[PDB]
Amino acid sequence: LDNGLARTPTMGWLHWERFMCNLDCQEEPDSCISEKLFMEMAELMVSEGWKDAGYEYLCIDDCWMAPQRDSEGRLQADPQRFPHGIRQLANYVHSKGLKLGIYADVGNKTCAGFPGSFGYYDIDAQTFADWGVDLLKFAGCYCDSLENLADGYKHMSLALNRTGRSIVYSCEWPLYMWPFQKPNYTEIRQYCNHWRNFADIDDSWKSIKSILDWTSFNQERIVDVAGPGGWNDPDMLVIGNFGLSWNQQVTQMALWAIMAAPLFMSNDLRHISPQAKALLQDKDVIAINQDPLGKQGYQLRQGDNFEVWERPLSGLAWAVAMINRQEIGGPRSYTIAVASLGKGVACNPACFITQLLPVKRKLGFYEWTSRLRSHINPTGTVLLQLENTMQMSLK
Amino acid sequence: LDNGLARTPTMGWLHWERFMCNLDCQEEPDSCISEKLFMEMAELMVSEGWKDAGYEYLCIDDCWMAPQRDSEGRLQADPQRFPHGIRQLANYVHSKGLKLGIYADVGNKTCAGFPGSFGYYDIDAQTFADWGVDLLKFAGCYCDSLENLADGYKHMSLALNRTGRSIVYSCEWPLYMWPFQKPNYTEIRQYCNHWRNFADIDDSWKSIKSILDWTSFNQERIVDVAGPGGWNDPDMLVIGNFGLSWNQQVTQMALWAIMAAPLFMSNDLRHISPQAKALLQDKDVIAINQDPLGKQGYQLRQGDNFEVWERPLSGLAWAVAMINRQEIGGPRSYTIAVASLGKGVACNPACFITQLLPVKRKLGFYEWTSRLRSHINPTGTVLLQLENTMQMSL
Ligand SMILES: *[C@@H]1O[C@H](CO)[C@@H](O[C@@H]2O[C@H](CO)[C@@H](O[C@@H]3O[C@H](CO)[C@@H](O)[C@H](O[C@H]4O[C@H](CO)[C@@H](O)[C@H](O)[C@@H]4O)[C@@H]3O)[C@H](O)[C@H]2NC(C)=O)[C@H](O)[C@H]1NC(C)=O
Ligand SMILES: *[C@@H]1O[C@H](CO)[C@@H](O[C@@H]2O[C@H](CO)[C@@H](O[C@@H]3O[C@H](CO)[C@@H](O)[C@H](O[C@H]4O[C@H](CO)[C@@H](O)[C@H](O)[C@@H]4O)[C@@H]3O)[C@H](O)[C@H]2NC(C)=O)[C@H](O)[C@H]1NC(C)=O
Ligand SMILES: *[C@@H]1O[C@H](CO)[C@@H](O[C@@H]2O[C@H](CO)[C@@H](O)[C@H](O)[C@H]2NC(C)=O)[C@H](O)[C@H]1NC(C)=O
Ligand SMILES: OC[C@H]1O[C@H](OC[C@H]2O[C@H](O)[C@H](O)[C@@H](O)[C@@H]2O)[C@H](O)[C@@H](O)[C@H]1O
Ligand SMILES: OC[C@H]1O[C@H](OC[C@H]2O[C@H](O)[C@H](O)[C@@H](O)[C@@H]2O)[C@H](O)[C@@H](O)[C@H]1O
Ligand SMILES: *[C@@H]1O[C@H](CO)[C@@H](O)[C@H](O)[C@H]1NC(C)=O
Ligand SMILES: *[C@@H]1O[C@H](CO)[C@@H](O)[C@H](O)[C@H]1NC(C)=O
Ligand SMILES: *[C@@H]1O[C@H](CO)[C@@H](O)[C@H](O)[C@H]1NC(C)=O
Repeated sequence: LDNGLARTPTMGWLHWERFMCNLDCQEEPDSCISEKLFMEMAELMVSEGWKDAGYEYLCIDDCWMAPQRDSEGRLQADPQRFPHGIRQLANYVHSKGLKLGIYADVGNKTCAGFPGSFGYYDIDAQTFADWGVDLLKFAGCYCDSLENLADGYKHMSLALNRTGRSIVYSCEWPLYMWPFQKPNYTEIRQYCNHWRNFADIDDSWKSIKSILDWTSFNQERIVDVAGPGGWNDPDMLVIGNFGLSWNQQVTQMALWAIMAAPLFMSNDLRHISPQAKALLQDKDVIAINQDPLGKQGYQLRQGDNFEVWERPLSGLAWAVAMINRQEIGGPRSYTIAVASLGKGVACNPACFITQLLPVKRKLGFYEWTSRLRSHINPTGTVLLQLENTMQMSLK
Repeated sequence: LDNGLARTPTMGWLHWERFMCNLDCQEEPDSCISEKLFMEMAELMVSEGWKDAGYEYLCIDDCWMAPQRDSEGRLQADPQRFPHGIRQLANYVHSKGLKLGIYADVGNKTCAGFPGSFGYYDIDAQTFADWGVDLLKFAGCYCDSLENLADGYKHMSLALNRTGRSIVYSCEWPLYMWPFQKPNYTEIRQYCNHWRNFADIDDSWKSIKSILDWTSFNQERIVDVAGPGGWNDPDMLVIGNFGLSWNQQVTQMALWAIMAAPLFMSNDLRHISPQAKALLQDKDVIAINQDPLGKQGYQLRQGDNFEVWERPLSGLAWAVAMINRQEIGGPRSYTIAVASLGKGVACNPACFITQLLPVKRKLGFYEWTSRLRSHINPTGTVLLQLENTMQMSL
């Protein structure tokens, strides 16, 4: 979407995976979907270095709305969970140097059953803009046809544009066309800053594998369409929660960087381990994700339960991820000819290789004809950055 | 099996899940299947308190033997990787106060392709006993018929007995019987100290779930057959490796205790986190697994992506495990009437409840009519011990 936004993948925090649709503030006030939850996350995004690392969008997902629209046909924030309203929340978030995301649905209801935006696109867009909303995640539940789906996504895009406010537009458009209708990504990209292609992530390694396998399976269709202003969205980072081993967390962080994915954490910033914090704030890995060239990576090869992915970067550099998909045994040796990497230009005549994950380590100079040996933990990933030696010497 | 062994579930260490069939001592000397690997694990089993916690059997799995039998038809320790032989290794292990486990296969080959024991049951049994072997894991690969399968497991059982040496007998009989017909567990119990029922575990939450779901689905067939001398074997503990979140590791430890499972760790004792060590060595959880009554637990109820399991213990006590199977969101509250637990006798007229996992905490006294509320992490388990107040006052 040509709105000057998402020139690199959007980074922030989104409540959904970790907090879901918890409406019980009586029994669980510290985990219910409430203004207090978001104000606390906003404070910690500043104080715990998240904003500094690049995470700037504090985003509300489903279940913020009151059951009905007001007498002027406007969406309402829930009166008891958001008693001070969205505007005051937006002001609070802005005072921290952060941006606010909100959620709506193209159909008659949100996925959780609250008011949908169909028939109210213009009113809702103007409502969000006036509040100072900076991002909209627009979901595709409760839509009677694919024609109405597409039209609704386009209408809301134009309506947001007409407000004159810069608002990141995140769409679930192509997801709802799966598996029989092939999305027109040229069209989707014209209207959206990012788009969900695949089913919801959850707190499991199985879901991460499924997203990676569906991405690589469809990579010819989707990789080249991504770029500054329009990204493939493989869903939230779930690092720091309950269902992932350390190696699986490393794999998600590495691969979301390779995929030029928007980076929306869904976790509890009040209760997150130092290790998970350090991984999510990894300066070098975020720099790969945020690479200005904005070319999405891809799976180069797979076999013997190993996967090699790579991403072209600015300065003729490359990021390379090697995944051990064998879920038994110990750290497993993997050897690759560097000549196979980066279309055969990355290490011609030579490259300098730095390992970034699971630990940072300068590996040295590798000539065009040489081989690279790594040991990779089961379900883990080794992430490397390759610099072509001619680029290095030249200023 | 009535050999006086495995009166409580066997505890030890087994190489397979972590080290597999690594034969490359040239490129990977620290992880190849070699005498040095087992000697190092033996030292650490003592020095790091594993033996003291109850882990006493140091077990060799597949890929210890040479490609061929010797001219006397004996299995041979691989000459490059076990140059000093198994006898010397057994002597070394015994000197540490530990017991040695070894591996063979009922069919023509082991699963990795090494010589199988078919046609050699007596020779192999005598070979093992002479060496000082204390446990045999007997796998079911490359067996052409169900008759040869059953007869082979029976033959080896009797052959080990005939040596006069006490040897724990671990069988894959029901597992290899399953793809064809329901096993006869009465017969299996007669011949085996423990038996593998289900597919191999690996370093994944997926495999743990599959084992639990298979066990709970088939619990009517298998729970009551287990007891002192003969246990259901849901495979190795994989805590301390690569593929499990902390919550998933807690779940495995808790449920292997509920299930009265043999506890064979498969991990690298040279490189194990303090957290994983403390869980695997948890004295209260091990005491549940090792409960002298030896009655296997079971799934009590299931629904709303929660599972409740319980195990009767000696002295009118109960272990209760609550699993959160919802793999999204946060810690989820689960409430149960205590009158539903322990067939309604656990907390009549009251019980004292202590949480053991994920952290140890006394919860208090609960009347028969009361409800217990717990918050459980996604893929995690809360493990409780219930003590009846009648028993406490006595
Ligand atoms: C509503 O829709 C309209 C029409 O699509 C949209 O107008 C577009 O806005 C973008 C972004 O502001 C314009 O793109 C800019 O064009 C100018 C002149 O060519 C450039 O100088 C800009 O360069 C930026 O990006 C560079 C890197 O690529 C940076 O180095 C530099 O610093 C600049 O930031 C940029 O390319 C685009 O021209 C218009 N399109 C048209 C046809 O008018 C408008 O923004 C939308 N409004 C809202 C509120 O959404
Ligand atoms: C080869 O197979 C034979 C026959 O299957 C097997 O002989 C059996 O050994 C067991 C265990 O030693 C015997 O059971 C014991 O019998 C004695 C005497 O009657 C009892 O004292 C024991 O009672 C309990 O008390 C012990 C407390 O110290 C406990 O340790 C024990 O587990 C009991 O709870 C016990 O019942 C059994 O009598 C024989 N069976 C026959 C038919 O002789 C033999 O052990 C096998 N040999 C090898 C080397 O494996
Ligand atoms: C996918 O959508 C794009 C954009 O709507 C289509 O490309 C346009 O095609 C129309 C004619 O139908 C032309 O007027 C425009 O010039 C095209 N725009 C661009 C930017 O290419 C494209 O035809 C669609 N692809 C398919 C196969 O349906
Ligand atoms: O309600 C917010 C939710 O909306 C979308 O997901 C809808 C449903 O998708 C799957 O069926 C999933 O199993 C359910 O949990 C969920 O209700 C959206 O894709 C999500 O990201 C989220 O915003
Ligand atoms: O070779 C030792 C091994 O033997 C048995 O497992 C054989 C194979 O079973 C499955 O196909 C599995 O996927 C493989 O990893 C495995 O090699 C036995 O059940 C194992 O415990 C182990 O002893
Ligand atoms: C919403 O419901 C109305 C009335 O049933 C229907 O006409 C309309 O097409 C629906 N909108 C969508 C996008 O499903
Ligand atoms: C082993 O192979 C021989 C020769 O093919 C065969 O007679 C025998 O039945 C096999 N044994 C088993 C148990 O598979
Ligand atoms: C199991 O085998 C035993 C022989 O040890 C036999 O007595 C028994 O009838 C079998 N069980 C059933 C119910 O088929």
